Amino acid sequence: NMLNPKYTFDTFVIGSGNRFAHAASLAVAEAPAKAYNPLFIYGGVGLGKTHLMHAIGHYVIDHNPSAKVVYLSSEKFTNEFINSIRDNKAVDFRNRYRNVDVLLIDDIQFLAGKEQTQEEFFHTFNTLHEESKQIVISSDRPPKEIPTLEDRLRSRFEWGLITDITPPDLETRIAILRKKAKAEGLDIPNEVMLYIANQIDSNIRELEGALIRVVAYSSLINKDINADLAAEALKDIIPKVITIKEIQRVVGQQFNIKLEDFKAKKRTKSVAFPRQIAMYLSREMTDSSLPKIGEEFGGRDHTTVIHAHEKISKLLADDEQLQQHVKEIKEQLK
Amino acid sequence: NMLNPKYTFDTFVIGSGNRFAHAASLAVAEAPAKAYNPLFIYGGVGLGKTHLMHAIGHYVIDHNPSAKVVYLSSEKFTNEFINSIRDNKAVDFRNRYRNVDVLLIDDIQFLAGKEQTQEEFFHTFNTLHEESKQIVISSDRPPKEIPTLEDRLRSRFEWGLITDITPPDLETRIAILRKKAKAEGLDIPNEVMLYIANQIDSNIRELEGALIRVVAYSSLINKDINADLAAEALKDISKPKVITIKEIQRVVGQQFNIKLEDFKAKKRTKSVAFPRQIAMYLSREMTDSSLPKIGEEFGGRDHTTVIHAHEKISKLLADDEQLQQHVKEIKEQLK
Amino acid sequence: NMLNPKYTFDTFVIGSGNRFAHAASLAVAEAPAKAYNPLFIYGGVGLGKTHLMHAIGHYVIDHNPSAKVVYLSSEKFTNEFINSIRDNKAVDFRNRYRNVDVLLIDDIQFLAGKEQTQEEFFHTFNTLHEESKQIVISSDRPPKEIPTLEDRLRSRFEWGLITDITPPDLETRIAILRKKAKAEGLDIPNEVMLYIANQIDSNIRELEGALIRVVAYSSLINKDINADLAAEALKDSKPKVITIKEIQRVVGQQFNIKLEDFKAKKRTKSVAFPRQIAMYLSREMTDSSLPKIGEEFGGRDHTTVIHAHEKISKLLADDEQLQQHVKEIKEQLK
DNA sequence: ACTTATCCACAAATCCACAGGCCC
DNA sequence: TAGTAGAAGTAATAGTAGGGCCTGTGGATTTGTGGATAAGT
Ligand SMILES: Nc1ncnc2c1ncn2[C@@H]1O[C@H](COP(=O)(O)OP(=O)(O)OP(=O)(O)O)[C@@H](O)[C@H]1O
Ligand SMILES: Nc1ncnc2c1ncn2[C@@H]1O[C@H](COP(=O)(O)OP(=O)(O)OP(=O)(O)O)[C@@H](O)[C@H]1O
Ligand SMILES: Nc1ncnc2c1ncn2[C@@H]1O[C@H](COP(=O)(O)OP(=O)(O)OP(=O)(O)O)[C@@H](O)[C@H]1O
Ligand SMILES: [Mg+2]
Ligand SMILES: [Mg+2]
Ligand SMILES: [Mg+2]
Repeated sequence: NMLNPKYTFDTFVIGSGNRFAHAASLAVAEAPAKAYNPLFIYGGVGLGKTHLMHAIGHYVIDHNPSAKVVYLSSEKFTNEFINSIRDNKAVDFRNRYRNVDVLLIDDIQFLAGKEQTQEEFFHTFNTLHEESKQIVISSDRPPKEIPTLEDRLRSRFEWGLITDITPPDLETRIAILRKKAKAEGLDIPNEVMLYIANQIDSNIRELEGALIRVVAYSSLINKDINADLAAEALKDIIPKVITIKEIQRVVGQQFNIKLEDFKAKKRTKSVAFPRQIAMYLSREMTDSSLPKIGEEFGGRDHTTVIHAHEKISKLLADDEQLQQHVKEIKEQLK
Repeated sequence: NMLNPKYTFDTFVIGSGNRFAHAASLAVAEAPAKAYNPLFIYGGVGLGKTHLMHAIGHYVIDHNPSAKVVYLSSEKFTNEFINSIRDNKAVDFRNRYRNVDVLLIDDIQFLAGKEQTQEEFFHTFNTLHEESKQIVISSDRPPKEIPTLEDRLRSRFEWGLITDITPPDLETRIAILRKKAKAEGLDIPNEVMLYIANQIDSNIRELEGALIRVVAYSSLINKDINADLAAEALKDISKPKVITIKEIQRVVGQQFNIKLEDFKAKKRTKSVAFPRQIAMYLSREMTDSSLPKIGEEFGGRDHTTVIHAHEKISKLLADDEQLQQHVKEIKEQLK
Repeated sequence: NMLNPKYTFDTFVIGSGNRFAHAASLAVAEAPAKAYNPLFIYGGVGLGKTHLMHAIGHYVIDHNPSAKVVYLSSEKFTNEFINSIRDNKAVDFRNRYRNVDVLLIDDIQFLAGKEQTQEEFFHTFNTLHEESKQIVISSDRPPKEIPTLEDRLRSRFEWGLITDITPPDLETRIAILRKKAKAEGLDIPNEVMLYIANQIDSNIRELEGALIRVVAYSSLINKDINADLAAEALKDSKPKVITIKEIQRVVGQQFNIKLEDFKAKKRTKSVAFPRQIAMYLSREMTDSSLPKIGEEFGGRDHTTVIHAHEKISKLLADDEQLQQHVKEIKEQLK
């Protein structure tokens, strides 16, 4: 059907960032339409939302062959809705999508900006919840911050349980890697898994891609996977914390001035202008507080910091090659 | 069909710079949607990405006549998408591009700056991957550095297997010359191909152009192909070593027996300044960096000092054949 | 149509400096899209490139009346492309220029700098090449020295065969003056033949212009053509085009500075004063654009030329010597 | 003690993306 | 057996990439010019 055999509760590795979502989803799977009817789950990219939805559908269909579970995306929903109302066959669209025992609608944020598709989904939600049919909704952002969503639809989103998924930590990253390797059926040393999980922490997808690249490169070189071969396979794939000290050093380097005279009390232009540019960069790049940066600037007052920042912003608002130099400095810092 | 009969896995030549991509493409063509469902090949220009895409298409079509293999470039995708939007046949566009066993989309970087087409390709990718359909994506730079690409699409690109093509080796350039000569069915002595391969190193396209020009000039003059005729034909036709300041000061320090760190020292002695003055001269002569940067590389020395040293060295070499010879030797060493 | 019938494969003669291009073009005409599919003819002005392109078009259309052969200059291509974008007829533009059997594009050099049209020409090239169509391109310089040409388009240009056109020699001039004499059906003495052959060598357009002048003089004088009449006709009535190269070479002759260093980034006063003088003179007596002057002089900005002209005007508004020298050089170049 | 080579402040020729007005 | 004259109809999408440049101030910026300064002789 429309579900994924690889996406099930057994393949899901439970961790700190997905324990709550997993438990809520498992409750919904065990007691459809009776425990948490409007379930809403949101998170980042490559975190397990569609995996969890397919696991819910798999569990319900496995335990209840007389269950009409339908998984779909928001894009497919709008496509089918508009096609139906263009073909003048809307009655069949309604008949299909109001009689589902479980509705697993995905990436609901796509509905933002489509007023009539939002209205049709609103009526679909009302009809499905009025008859005790399970509703699971997935998003990338909490329902509050989905734009162009009406109060009615948002309030239906918020009626039941709302969960969240957080990026995974090291232990569960290594656990996911071990599970994927064991499912594939190859023995990989634990040092390789630790190496990969350390040097790629973005989501499942780049982690899986790194594992696939390691395996493919090792198979090509017909050598057993080790830490050095994994390093060579991931040489071409592999952010830094910005530091006020590093910013000052860089700016002083470009603008022909030493390091010890940043805290000097000299008011010469040739030193003040690079210092003002460096402090403007620190203000508009780092989250460091104004008292802290002033302390790093030899105890300069917040009023003086304000005046220098405003002067630099206004002066840059009239020219472009200072912006070019700032862009070059930022590229160097990256 | 839309595929090239010239591009095939047979006509492709395995080199050290493309063995990985050839193996990945061959495995994908042997087992579509079952080995590496999203496959992402990136590299330089004229390096053999469309060759591999057409080769995969040919293999899949030949080994499965009933499979729908569709090859297109990014600009064709955008043109057809926008045309469908204007003509209200977007349903036809979706039904055409969401129901293919194998999709082969070329030069995906062109989508940078096309937000609606990026969304449409995102959804097409999602549908094809859900339905266990093979997707092959081509580009010149990895998805990390394609600008204005949504993180969802980037994460999809990074999901499967990403492989790269690197510029060809001398041996494989000679092999490509041999293969092309055999394909067009005339014989060329080995030294001519060796000369062409040594002289031309950018990508396959310039190599093919050089071979075509040599063959055509030989046919025109009605004389047999040799090294002198090849040179005459190619009269007007493995890396550009970009200079760097650390290299130039390393060369001058090895020439005049001064350590690296002392280059940033404040000493004003003659035996220190004169190498530094000629370093200023050669830096301004060769590199495109500003005199602010030339003062950066010596720990913040003034552009005025740099230019004063420059004109001093110019005046010196105006009457110093020994200095001219030394600077020429420095140029030869750095080149 | 758009093809000049004066140029045809019959009236072109195998010269010493153009036999290679003639043979390549003839092979292309005999076997379109099969022999040398991307054809690239680079050479000086008035040497036979347009003649060869028109001959190729004539041959292909004659031996295949159903073939779609289109010839155009790059100016027309750019203008049509821009107007298609402006009027939202870009679909019609693409339909016109991607479904032709043979395309003959003229003067590809000045596309240098005009971006977004060398991407549409890139896509047109790729469409024609993949659909097994024929492309002929004309230029005044080898592709490796066409400025601001993206590496992909450069590789596309160099993928094919490159033909060098050399200025004609004595025998070629003699042959084509015989050709024009047979074309226009008048008889001239061998003395005038040799005269016009050997004492006139800039380009064959100049040769034809001298022919026209001699014919007009003979018709006006109502006397038989002879060496004395030819010499009297060619003693000197033409407004010379004030070119940037002429201006800069006059400036260099007057100031003792070479020409190649004008491309150098060096901007000492002794060479910057002649540079800004040349910029002001070009702005004064050239209809050419300041960005074109900058590109011919190192790819500099138009605002640079504007500032140089403003500074020169300010200087001449105060110093009489500068005005006198400017008047002297203007009279010299006039 | 002075003058000479060297480093730094300062002003001007130059070059950048950027506002605008055609006008197609 | 040879058979008549039939009306009043809805609520509806999501939607693209794009042209140089003729001009033209504003302002950085990257230097040369001049001045300030240590030293060494
Ligand atoms: N905890 C986990 N354990 C195992 N696999 C996981 C886990 N979290 C995510 N994954 C992997 O995520 C992959 C795909 O991610 P998924 O589609 O579930 O997330 P998503 O990007 O949030 O979803 P969506 O498609 O709704 O945008 C699956 O193949 C699955 O193996
Ligand atoms: N081993 C090889 N690798 C690459 N190209 C080869 C090889 N052997 C022959 N060629 C020829 O050299 C040309 C270079 O490949 P290709 O044209 O695909 O470069 P590309 O820049 O990747 O193409 P595109 O720009 O369309 O992506 C091909 O047209 C091909 O016919
Ligand atoms: N080598 C030549 N021999 C004889 N005639 C020539 C030669 N070159 C140019 N001509 C004459 O010039 C005319 C047009 O060709 P020409 O070389 O002027 O094209 P062109 O200058 O390249 O034009 P464009 O710059 O528009 O491409 C022809 O009618 C031809 O008589
Ligand atoms: Mg989702
Ligand atoms: Mg490609
Ligand atoms: Mg021309």
